[PDB]
Amino acid sequence: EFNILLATDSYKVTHYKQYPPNTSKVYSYFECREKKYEETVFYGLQYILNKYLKGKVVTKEKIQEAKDVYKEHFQDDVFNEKGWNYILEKYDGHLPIEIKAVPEGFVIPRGNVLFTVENTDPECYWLTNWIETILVQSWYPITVATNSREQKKILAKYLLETSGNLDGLEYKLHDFGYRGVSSQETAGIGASAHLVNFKGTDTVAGLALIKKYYGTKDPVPGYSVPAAEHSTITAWGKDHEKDAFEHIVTQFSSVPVSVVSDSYDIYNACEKIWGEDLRHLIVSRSTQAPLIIRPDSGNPLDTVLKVLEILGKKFPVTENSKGYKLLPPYLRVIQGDGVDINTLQEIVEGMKQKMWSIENIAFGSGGGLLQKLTRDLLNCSFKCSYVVTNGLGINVFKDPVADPNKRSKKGRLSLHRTPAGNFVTLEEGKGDLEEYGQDLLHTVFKNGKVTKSYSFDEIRKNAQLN
Amino acid sequence: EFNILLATDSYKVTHYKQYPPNTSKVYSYFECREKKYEETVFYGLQYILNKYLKGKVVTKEKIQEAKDVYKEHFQDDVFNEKGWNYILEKYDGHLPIEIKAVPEGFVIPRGNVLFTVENTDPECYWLTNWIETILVQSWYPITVATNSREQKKILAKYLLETSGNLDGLEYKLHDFGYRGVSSQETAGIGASAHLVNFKGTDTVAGLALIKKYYGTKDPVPGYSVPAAEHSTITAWGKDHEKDAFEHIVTQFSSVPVSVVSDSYDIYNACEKIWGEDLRHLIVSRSTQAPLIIRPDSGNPLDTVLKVLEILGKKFPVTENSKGYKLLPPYLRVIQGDGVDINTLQEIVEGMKQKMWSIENIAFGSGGGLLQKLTRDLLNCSFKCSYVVTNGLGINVFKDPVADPNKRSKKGRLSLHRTPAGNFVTLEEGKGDLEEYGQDLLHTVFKNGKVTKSYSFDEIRKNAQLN
Repeated sequence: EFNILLATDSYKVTHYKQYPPNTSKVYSYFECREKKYEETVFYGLQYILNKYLKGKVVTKEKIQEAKDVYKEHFQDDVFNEKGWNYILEKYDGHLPIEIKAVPEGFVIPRGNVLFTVENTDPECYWLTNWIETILVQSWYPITVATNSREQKKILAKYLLETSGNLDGLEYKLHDFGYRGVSSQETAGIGASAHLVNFKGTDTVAGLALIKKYYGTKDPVPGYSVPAAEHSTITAWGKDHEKDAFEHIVTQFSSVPVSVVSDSYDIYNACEKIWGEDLRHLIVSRSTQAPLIIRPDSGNPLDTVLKVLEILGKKFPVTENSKGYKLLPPYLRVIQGDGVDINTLQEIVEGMKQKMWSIENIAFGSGGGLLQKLTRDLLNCSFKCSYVVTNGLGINVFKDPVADPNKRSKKGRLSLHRTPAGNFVTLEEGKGDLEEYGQDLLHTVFKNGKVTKSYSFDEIRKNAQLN
Repeated sequence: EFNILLATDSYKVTHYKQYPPNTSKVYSYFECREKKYEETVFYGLQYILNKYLKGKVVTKEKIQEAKDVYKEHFQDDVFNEKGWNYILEKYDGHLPIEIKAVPEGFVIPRGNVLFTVENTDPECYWLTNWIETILVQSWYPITVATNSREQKKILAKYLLETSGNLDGLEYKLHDFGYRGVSSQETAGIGASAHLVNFKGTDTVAGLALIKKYYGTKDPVPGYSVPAAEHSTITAWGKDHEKDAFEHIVTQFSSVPVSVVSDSYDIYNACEKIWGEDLRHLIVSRSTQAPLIIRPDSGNPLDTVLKVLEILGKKFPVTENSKGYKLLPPYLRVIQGDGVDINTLQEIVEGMKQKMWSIENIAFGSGGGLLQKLTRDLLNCSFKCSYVVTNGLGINVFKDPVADPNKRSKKGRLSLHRTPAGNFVTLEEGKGDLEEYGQDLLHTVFKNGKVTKSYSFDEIRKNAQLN
């Protein structure tokens, strides 16, 4: 079972001995520091609050377990047993902490307060930053949601330009990340963050998280279609790729079916197998049940373009009202190898140059979507901005000489709408002056209780494109 | 409660309808495909086998849960209820699977079989690749352990050259990755993989994982020391950095203490505060309790060299037997910002050129250690190599035209020792001929039971440097 006393950076166990004596308040905040990613989707905190922070998180046994672990870990009894015992006896193991946050789904420019953390009991000054490690991991759902939305922006731009509308945009980027992530828990968090912007996913773990922690009006937030992998093609034998293809499209004749086509020769498969041998089983398919050809190797741009040129000469191509080439509705392509934000841009631009509509293409992303992202990409940072020592409020900050970018905000913080309708973070408690409107940060956690929740439906609405 | 029926790529739910009719066996394997990183540390499978795969993993309730989820996810009743009911009834929910693996900790050259997976019941031919997604996530602990060991090689080379020995090598790279990873589960897995090579960690989650799934003779596999963060320094106010420093070193006067010194001006802190104002409190410390100065910003190489230059002029530097400069034993430096394998190399080489011993420095790594790694760094892949259809064994493989690197191995596989003492993977069942020794793979899992296990002590011994 999860023990919050063992869920921090080791050195934070020693910090209660490090703050100035007579400190009654520690107030800290999270931001995506300003320096490609001008605005961030705030998502994921509610998961953390519910799974890890709420309710009775301290027990006698948990305190003893932590005491025993840290004694060996440090070779010293530096663990604050008295401090944790106080929480257990006074608050029945509920954390005397207040967390205020921007509503989830909100799209906020870089360099703005996203959430704040503070202790509600002066004895628990040390607790604000104890829980930094747990809270800071919100960097991941934020970064996945943000990167996913930036890819949606690119797709929207090119789909609109080449077709004149955004029909099916929310299905243009499929989540293939399940195997390429670091853990089962990461799979769920990452997949749920992608589902803020899109509806197609192969990472089932995402659906259960959303149901448990957020909720949606629909039975499920995400969807998928039957698809072949290399094992289900290659198991038929080298000389029987055609038989594999035929069997699979016939098994799934009434639904969309994605068939990996690069097992031996992607170009042969498109021209000879799909384009000649099995053409009769493709042209008969419904518009609601297309064959989706999936290349999975080679240069992503070159392969997509060559596949489209092959299919264009084997199947009846039309020209839409924008002047771009369009494959028949029963035939589509998905590129799900080596796709990240950079290559996505490269492929759609290359397609546009070759006069191919983005209607023809869907993308799938694995490691690029859920794994190859770091805390430093959006400069996600958790820093103390305010303390009360000897009854006096002190505005605190770091400002490293060699990196002005690492300078942090001062004092009590609040987020506000500007007169032009943008966002501003007010520092040094200046939010109290009421010169701007209402603070956009709402209390979401107080004294062991989740005080404000958002459904996944609201989050999706908040995170919409303009 | 984890549900294995919902712990797979969505499309794998549809694969039982895709294999050739009358397929009784599907046999698959994991490798780190060939063409730095010439050899990989196999670590992490045991965690997965125990946490997710062993015992009764199928129940009536779990089948019903999966059925209802996939019905909505696919908008169709494609879920193999009949297949999973068979496993529940015939085997009491135990997976009819055999997994054979190389011993954990083993250092194996790229392009060799690391584990194999096969069904033990003809009815469950589809199960082999159902569990691909779960097993493939072993890429992560493999890659962390491998990258960690590669960094250890660099440290060993430069420590030996500048000092003449490897004393304290196992503490030269500290895990700071807890907040920089994507989840709590990832933190545990990654930290445990780092601990294969080193003993210093701030990711407490790693300790419990090792304790539960591997075991060690010591009460604890990893250790840490008291350390300051920016909040515990900046909380004192900008004009009181010296007071913060003095308080912290006096609180931890008999143990090692790391103090982040870059809050405002790293060079001022080193020269004026540590080097003058509080010098009397540093020179009095024991060899067992050094002050460890932590820069945390700027160019990692330039900052380390300047800090050492500063300290060298304020403190009594000696010259070791190899001719390299050595700070007094009560004074050390840790660089834990911007450290990955590339920058680690750059720093130690730069120190060597300026005649500073590696004894002086330790490193910490966060995102670069546990987060910024992908499945395709070591070309980790899970592929079917052998099937039995109509009672006939068939050698199976993919061989994409535009990427011969993605070519997979053929038939039943085995790992052998060559006459020169190296590793070789035999294909197409040729290991049966016994022209080499016995198969080096061990059955680690069979029919719901873990059949072979390794302690964390064994793993560390297996993964040691040459």
